[PDB]
Amino acid sequence: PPEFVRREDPFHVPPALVAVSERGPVARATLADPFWLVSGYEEARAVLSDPRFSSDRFQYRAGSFINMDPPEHTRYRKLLTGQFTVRRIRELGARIDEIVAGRVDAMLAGGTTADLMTEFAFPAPSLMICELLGVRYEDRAEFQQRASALLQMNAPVAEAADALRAFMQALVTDKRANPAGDIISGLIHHAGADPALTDDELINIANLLLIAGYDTTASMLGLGIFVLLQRPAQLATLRDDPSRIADAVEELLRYLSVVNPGIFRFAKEDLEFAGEHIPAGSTVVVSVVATNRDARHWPDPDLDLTRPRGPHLAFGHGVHQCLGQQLARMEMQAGYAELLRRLPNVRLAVPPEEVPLRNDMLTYGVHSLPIAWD
Ligand SMILES: CO[C@H]1/C=C/O[C@@]2(C)Oc3c(C)c(O)c4c(O)c(cc(OC(=O)CO)c4c3C2=O)NC(=O)/C(C)=C/C=C/[C@H](C)[C@H](O)[C@@H](C)[C@@H](O)[C@@H](C)[C@H](OC(C)=O)[C@@H]1C
Ligand code: HEM
Repeated sequence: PPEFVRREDPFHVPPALVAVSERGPVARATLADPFWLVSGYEEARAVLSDPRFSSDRFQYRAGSFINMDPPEHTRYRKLLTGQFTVRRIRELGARIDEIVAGRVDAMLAGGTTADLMTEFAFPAPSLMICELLGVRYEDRAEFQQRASALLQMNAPVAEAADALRAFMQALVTDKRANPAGDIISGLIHHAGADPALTDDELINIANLLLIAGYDTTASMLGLGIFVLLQRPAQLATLRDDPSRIADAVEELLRYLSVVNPGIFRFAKEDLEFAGEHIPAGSTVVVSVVATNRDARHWPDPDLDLTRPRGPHLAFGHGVHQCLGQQLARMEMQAGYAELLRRLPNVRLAVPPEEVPLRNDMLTYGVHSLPIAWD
């Protein structure tokens, strides 16, 4: 229902979500059939930690643990979390530091303008996923090609883009043959899997890591700059007080809420949660944007990079919180800092209302971002 998915601009919650949120923190709406929308922050964490609710749309390839419930979800997640070791995070963070520098090095070498999405926001997230999956330098062109084949937009799998699946097929075979330090190697060689992951499981996880971390991280990075460019006092705070970068990124996650139209749950059971009667199989969707703006939790919900960090729902809650949230944070922290610091007097190169937003996409963001500097 488009009125729930559409965002006119990023500084307001959609009027229809605001209408529903007025009825209740959890409130029925009509699809097509009634589903519920959660706009309350405590209510959201409550549905997300609640086990009467499923991530399986159909029940009430494989290895795709984001639509799985524990026990089965928990087996893969724990394999995935275990390979997210300190040694990985440290190396990936240094890679990430290198990545954001090369893209800015390339923007500055190019002239005084760029489209931010082309030259920084899609490329930085993309290259980090390369490092994560152990994609070699000579294969990144091929890799960057096959995965900007999302138009417009979102898809599992690729129905049966095998081209991407085919690339991942070769990579895994490669990894079994020659084990490096990447996430695919560890799962195969060092995650202690019993039973051992199959090629299909391994392919399906690799795509999910790209899919899950790529649009979201790129939409965050582009939209965050776009918002800073319209809110010059905020931009200065981040650019001028560089030690406050950890708090700023946490604010953009909460204010921008790129996950649109929200996190999805289904009721395994007939249930009553917060006074509502919910038949089995009914969609429950947590609106990330509305909830991160709950006035009961945040008296002032407007954007403040001055604000000290607290929890928000941009990365989900409970058993499925982004596996990638620490990598996304390092890239968002590294990437916003490098642009504001290295691009003098950065500004939009076209008027703000001319900028193209993604309202025909699941993940909220910007299509193009023309910018200038000096
Ligand atoms: C967006 O609608 C999804 C959301 C389902 O619920 C969960 C919590 O699980 C889930 C799963 C298992 C996915 O496999 C998934 C995928 O691939 C994408 C995006 C998801 O949403 C997010 O998590 C945001 O971070 C998501 C899942 C999810 O949230 N990637 C895609 O490329 C994509 C296009 C998903 C949705 C597609 C269509 C909108 C869908 O066909 C429509 C029928 C929707 O109305 C939903 C019913 C949708 O269908 C499914 C099973 O994909 C589903 C509920
Ligand atoms: C700002 C950046 C990001 C945002 C806003 C974001 C948001 C989310 C959210 C809300 C979920 C929960 C969805 C659900 O509960 O159904 C999620 C799950 C996930 N994210 Fe992200 N994410 C980001 C970056 C990344 C990155 C960089 C990765 C890198 C691999 C990634 C991988 C995943 C995975 C694997 C899951 C599934 C976790 C599970 O089901 O166990 N994400 N993300």
